[PDB]
Amino acid sequence: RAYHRRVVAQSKLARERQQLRAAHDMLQGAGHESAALETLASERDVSLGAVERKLLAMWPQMQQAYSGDEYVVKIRDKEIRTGLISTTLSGTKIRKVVLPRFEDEGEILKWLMRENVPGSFPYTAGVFAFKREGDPTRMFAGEGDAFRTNRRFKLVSE
Amino acid sequence: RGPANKVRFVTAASLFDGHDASINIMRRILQSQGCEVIHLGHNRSVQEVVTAALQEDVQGIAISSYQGGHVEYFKYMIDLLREHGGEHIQVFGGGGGVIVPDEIRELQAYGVARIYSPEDGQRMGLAGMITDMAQRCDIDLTRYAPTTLDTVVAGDRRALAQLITALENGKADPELVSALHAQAKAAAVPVLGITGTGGAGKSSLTDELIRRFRLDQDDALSIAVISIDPSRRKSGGALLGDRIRMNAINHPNIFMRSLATREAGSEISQALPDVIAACKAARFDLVIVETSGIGQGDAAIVPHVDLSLYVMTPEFGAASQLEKIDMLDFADFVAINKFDRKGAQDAWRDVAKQVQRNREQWHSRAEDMPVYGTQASRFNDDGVTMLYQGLVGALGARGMSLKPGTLPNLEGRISTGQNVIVPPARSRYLAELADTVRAYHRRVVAQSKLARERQQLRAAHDMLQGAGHESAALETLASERDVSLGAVERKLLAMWPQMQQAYSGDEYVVIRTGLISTTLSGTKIRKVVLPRFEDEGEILKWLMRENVPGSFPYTAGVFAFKREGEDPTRMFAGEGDAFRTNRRFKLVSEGMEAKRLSTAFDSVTLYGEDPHERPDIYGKVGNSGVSIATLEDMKVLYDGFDLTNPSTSVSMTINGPAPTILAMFMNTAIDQQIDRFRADNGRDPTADEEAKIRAWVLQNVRGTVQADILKEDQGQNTCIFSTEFSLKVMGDIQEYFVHHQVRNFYSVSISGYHIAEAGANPISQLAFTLANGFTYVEAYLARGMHIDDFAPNLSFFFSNGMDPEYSVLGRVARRIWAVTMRDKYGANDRSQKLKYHIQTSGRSLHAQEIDFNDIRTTLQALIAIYDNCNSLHTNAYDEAITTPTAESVRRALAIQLIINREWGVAKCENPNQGSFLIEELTDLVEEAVLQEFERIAERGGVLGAMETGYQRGKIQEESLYYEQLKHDGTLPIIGVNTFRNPNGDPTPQTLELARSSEDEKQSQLHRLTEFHGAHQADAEAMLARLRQAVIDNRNVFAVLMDAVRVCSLGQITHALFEVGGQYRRNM
Amino acid sequence: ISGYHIAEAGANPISQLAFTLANGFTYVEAYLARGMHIDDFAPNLSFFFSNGMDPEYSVLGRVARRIWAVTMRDKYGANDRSQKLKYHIQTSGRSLHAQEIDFNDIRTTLQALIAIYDNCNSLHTNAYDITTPTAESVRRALAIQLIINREWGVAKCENPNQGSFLIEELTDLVEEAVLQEFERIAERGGVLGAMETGYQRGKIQEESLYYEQLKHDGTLPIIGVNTFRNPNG
Ligand code: B12
Ligand SMILES: Nc1nc2c(ncn2[C@@H]2O[C@H](COP(=O)(O)OP(=O)(O)O)[C@@H](O)[C@H]2O)c(=O)[nH]1
Ligand SMILES: C[C@H]1O[C@@H](n2cnc3c(N)ncnc32)[C@H](O)[C@@H]1O
Ligand SMILES: [Mg+2]
Ligand SMILES: [Mg+2]
Repeated sequence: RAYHRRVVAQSKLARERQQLRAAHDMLQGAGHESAALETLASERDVSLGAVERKLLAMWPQMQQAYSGDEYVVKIRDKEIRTGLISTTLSGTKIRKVVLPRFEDEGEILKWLMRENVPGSFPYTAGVFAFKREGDPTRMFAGEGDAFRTNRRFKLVSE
Repeated sequence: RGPANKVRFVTAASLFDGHDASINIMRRILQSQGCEVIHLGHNRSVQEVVTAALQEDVQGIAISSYQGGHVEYFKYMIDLLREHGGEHIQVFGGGGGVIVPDEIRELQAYGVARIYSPEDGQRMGLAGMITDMAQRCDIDLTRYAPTTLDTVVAGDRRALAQLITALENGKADPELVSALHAQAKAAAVPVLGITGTGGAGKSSLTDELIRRFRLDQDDALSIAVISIDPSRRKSGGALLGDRIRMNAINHPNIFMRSLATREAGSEISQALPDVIAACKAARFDLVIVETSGIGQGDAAIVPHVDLSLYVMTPEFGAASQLEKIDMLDFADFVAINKFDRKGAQDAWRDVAKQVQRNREQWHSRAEDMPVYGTQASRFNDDGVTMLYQGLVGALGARGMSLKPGTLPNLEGRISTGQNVIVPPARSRYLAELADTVRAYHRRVVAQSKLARERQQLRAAHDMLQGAGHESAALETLASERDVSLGAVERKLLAMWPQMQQAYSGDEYVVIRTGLISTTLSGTKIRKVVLPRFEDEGEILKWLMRENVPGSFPYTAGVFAFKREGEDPTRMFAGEGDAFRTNRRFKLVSEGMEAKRLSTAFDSVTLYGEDPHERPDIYGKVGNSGVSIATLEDMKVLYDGFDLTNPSTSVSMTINGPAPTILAMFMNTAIDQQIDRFRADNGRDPTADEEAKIRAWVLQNVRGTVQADILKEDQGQNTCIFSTEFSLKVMGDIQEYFVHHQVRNFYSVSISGYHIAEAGANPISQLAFTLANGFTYVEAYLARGMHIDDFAPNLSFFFSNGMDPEYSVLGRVARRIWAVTMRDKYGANDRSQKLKYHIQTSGRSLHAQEIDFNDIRTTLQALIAIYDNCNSLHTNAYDEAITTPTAESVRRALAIQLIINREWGVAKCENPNQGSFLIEELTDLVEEAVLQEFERIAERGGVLGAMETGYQRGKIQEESLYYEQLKHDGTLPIIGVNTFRNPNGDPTPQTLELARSSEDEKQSQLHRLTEFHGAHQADAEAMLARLRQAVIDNRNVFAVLMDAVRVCSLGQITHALFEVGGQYRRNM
Repeated sequence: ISGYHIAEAGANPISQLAFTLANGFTYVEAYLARGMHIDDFAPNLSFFFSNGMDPEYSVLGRVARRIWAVTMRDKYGANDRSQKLKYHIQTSGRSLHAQEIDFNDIRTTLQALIAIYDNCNSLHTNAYDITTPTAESVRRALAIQLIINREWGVAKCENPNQGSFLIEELTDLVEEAVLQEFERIAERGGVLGAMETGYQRGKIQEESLYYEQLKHDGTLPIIGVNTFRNPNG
């Protein structure tokens, strides 16, 4: 419950911060220069947590990742590429992971904190980035004495 | 490197069968492997196919039979072949799961070469079957050819057909050839040549001209037709597609042979003078020759014929082009066909003046030149008759005895067909619709940006005042955007908080509706879940693109909440006679307060024919649907069902004879209330009382009739009359509906299910269907009906498959309709609401591992209900093999019951909304559809595309692409191309089948002859009135409302044939 | 940590999820009190749930994943590998009925679907059968997964649940419902303290009776059982 209370609060901050800097750019576009707005904005940069501030910061970089036809991520000294696209008989590109199209940074942060993409805290949509290809369907066997159960094991797992 | 000999095939679909999807992909492989294929299209009787194969002298016959009655059909064919010198011709067949293993062994034992099961297709592959089929027919037919002319001259038409195969292959003896030409010279018979540009209408005009010859001379003329089509030297074989257009050649005095050019360039067979001479010697009264699509500077037909006819369309570009056309210099007659096209009038004046110049007849009038404006697509066109009158006079002088005609010896050169379905002014209507939608979305973006900025400003304004430093400069920019926002958009955001309070409580006050369903855990599941956005930009964007169910643009559904008792379930039904089906109705609608019936008719009724004793027909009676032939049958069908009851709706799936069937239904509904009155008062109603009853029934009667003819040409192939005539009568029905305020019945179910099952992917299905629907709209607008008068009578029908796009198919169709109907056509709320029926994909189910089909049918049923459909049909597990059994229909009916009652997520009515995947897919599909609108629009609209066969072309392409993959493996199908059974048997034991009883067939025959005897006096009189209704161009349906009381289905259909014409197949 | 038997015994999805997470957290507290480090036993803990027809089952997995991840991070300060709750889902066998055994494949399909949608780690599918697990019966069960994973279109997307207004609202509701049940167990002396009183056993028994009641009552429709029965038997 404490975690959720924070999501609400940090979202309100992230929202207000955007709304201020948005109005600041719109005032300068008309001629009026009021830096009083910027003072309230910078005031909320500190109010936002360290973790939350970096979440919104990596959001545009996050979008570019899940946009292409592949997903490049370098582990160790090499790399691990994963396909993002499966194409239908109609020729439609079905992305493996579909990202939101919010403009409100309040909604972005709220979504990133409550339901991030699969493979990211709090792992609501899954603990792994992408599903395994291929299967851990175990081979179950157990009847009679140890001899009979063994043979079944050896037979099935041949 | 094709076959050893010249291998020829005749391909077709069985009598009253529309299933061409199978046979079409076979004639494609046949053609590619190097076989000449004489394709006859769908709906062909044994008498037709055999006559064709015998005149073409082919080695093989390929038939698809999916309607059942295939055992009787093929037996008849085998018998008829042996009787008339075609025993050496091999017959191949296929019907998927319909033809069970036992029937295959029986038919193959009878004489059939090979019938392929779905399991055969899996083992052998698509190419494997055709390779096997071709290698069998790889035989030299020249051995059966006559060595002397004795047989041919005597009148033997089979010997003639074989002598041609000898002459064409150059295996005829030189002394025989010269002897043939010698007698051909003394024969002195006229040879009419018909040439012209590709697709101008050479075949269609030829057929019509022949019909004129038959009507004028009482079929006293023996006509020989030699049609030539270009052969692609790459493959080896060709697609001889001229015979498919010929409807008037079915008669003993008519003979037709299809020749391939067998050269990449020349538009004539290298043996054409030999073939012509062969026909001359066979004592034919006239020989007609059609060339292939020739260039402008081609005229190779001239030296081989006695008279030449150049066929063209009004589209030839500049008038200066006519000086380049070599054929205008030699042609004795010029036919400007397709005179219904734009610019036909001016086209005639250019060609007339050009022919006048070429002949140097300055002392003659340009209007007197032998240039004719014809419209072969139009039944009994006066233009074509004018051309015929000219040809007769010319053939008369050239030594051809003929009786004084019985036709209207009219005057003029130009057709007077002034009918138009869609005015050329509105030609790009589909393109305009695409713009309308895209324009709407552009506004959503703009208004959202404004609504967002407006909020951001006033938000910052309140935050500045909270700190002290105030700047009213912000408010000036805010108020600036209050005006920028539209009136409609401003009120949308204004009502948002009030909207939230409505869907928040336990009830919805308007009338009260419950919002909450509580789970076993005690969780409140709201019927409609609203978004929790803070950004007013997102709120407006959502309110404009996907409002709650029951609000524009009705993306999430046209109604606020789903029906309380009346579930969307509506099960397709029909088997045996009207009595048996009436039991199946009671079975499906058992335990349901709301009676939602769905009727399927047998192939004989679907083609407007009465049941008859001939094995062609008899075997199909009562199979694959209920056999309905008279009004008395229709009455029995719905006995016990109050049709005028508010909670009872009947959906009858019928296309070609739809107006006739509809009249039967209406009469049934009316007669029910007359009977109900007669019981509640113990007396017949007075003439005034009956008038009130009859009028009331028409207003309140609730149901649906499919009748979509635009999809018949494209998809289902149930169009029997001419395409234009069907659309004419379809409008008559809607006009009748408006006059009598029939506001509860859907005059047409604009469908795509059939287009989809033919092979079309979800995008194609949705696009084509919406396009067809919009075509009807444009058609009725040009016809002078208020948009709010017929738009609420339009029902839709779609198919749900496994493809991702099917998940959002319905919601896309709802938005495209709502937006266009509002912005473009300016219709009211009731019109903007697209209501549709969804049926699970039948082609997605298989004959192998039939238990798996329930899994697929479940998933398809789920996304249908999620996406808030209005009506749902569920397919049985034995879908591939038979019509649903009693046990089979319950498993199908349970799928809906389980999802609707047991399934948890389903307790919410908008579960799709919000989903990132759904919203993205919705946007993608929508735009994909719009782009397809534009493709059709640049082909002249839906009608213009159908003229080219664009839809049929694309559907068949997609069907092949799918099928190539299903056998391939690239597209996994569990239990079919992967995860096969270790046993290897698809339904190993004997499954129960839904066929019709012998007694049931004899019942229908006896009921019919009894009905006929009852109205024997008024029968001929009524039919005469019906034809006069078409001639005098009155309302056809209005007469049908009386006709179905004294006439049978077949009687009416054949009567209309004499005055409405027959459908011309389109490959 | 399993909860298959708890649900199969009659517990509704909220009770099942709550009790199971509670049991899991009990093991954590138990291991910690032996002076052990959290990152040494947490990543290995596996979970085992049941999927039925109830609405809550649709978001059962995602709720279990968040409650674990948040608590393991904030409360116990464990690492990334520990915050990841992996679980196996097996379709509800209780919902499978003797009458009209062909209908069970329909229910098992729907249950298998929401399991895969909600990105489970392991799935077992129940047969349509009563009798012994025939090799034919196990193929129909095994085909359900194959069809959804290979043929089904929506399944080509790995997060189709995300964004859905219904899913997000249900996720929030279930989560809080579980938290409240934590508090009920906590004021009974924890999981062990409750077991001493037979609280869990008591509540499972009550819910089982309530279900079995509405079923007989005709209030909870079961196709082929209390409604749409076999016309012959
Ligand atoms: C697609 C389809 C349609 C489409 C047709 C589209 C078209 N333009 O062809 C539509 C939706 C229009 C349709 C309508 C109807 N249909 Co339908 N349709 C089907 C369906 C789903 C598949 C048939 C198909 O096209 N298969 C694709 C082919 C390529 O594959 P296959 O059949 O497995 O064939 C393989 C081999 O056998 C081989 N083979 C097959 N034919 C041939 C031919 C040759 C020459 C060769 C060499 C090989 C060969 O090739 C394939 C290799 O893999 C079937 C059910 C099913 N799944 O079998 C019902 C089905 C055939 N239809 C049926 C019915 C009843 C109808 C209707 C009459 C319903 C009604 N009362 O209105 C209508 C009217 C049809 C008409 N107008 O005449 C019933 C038949 C009942 C019976 N005979 O006992 C079926 C079985 C469905 C059912 N269970 O009720 N239909
Ligand atoms: N609009 C229009 N179409 C026609 C007319 N006559 C024939 N057609 C169509 O044109 C197409 C080709 O006809 P076809 O006879 O095969 O021409 P051919 O290939 O040159 O012999 C078909 O779709 C016909 O229905 C006509 O008078 N008007
Ligand atoms: C064309 C589609 O129509 C359906 N269909 C055809 N005939 C019947 C019938 N008598 N009963 C039920 N469904 C039928 C099948 O689902 C098929 O795939
Ligand atoms: Mg032609
Ligand atoms: Mg031609």
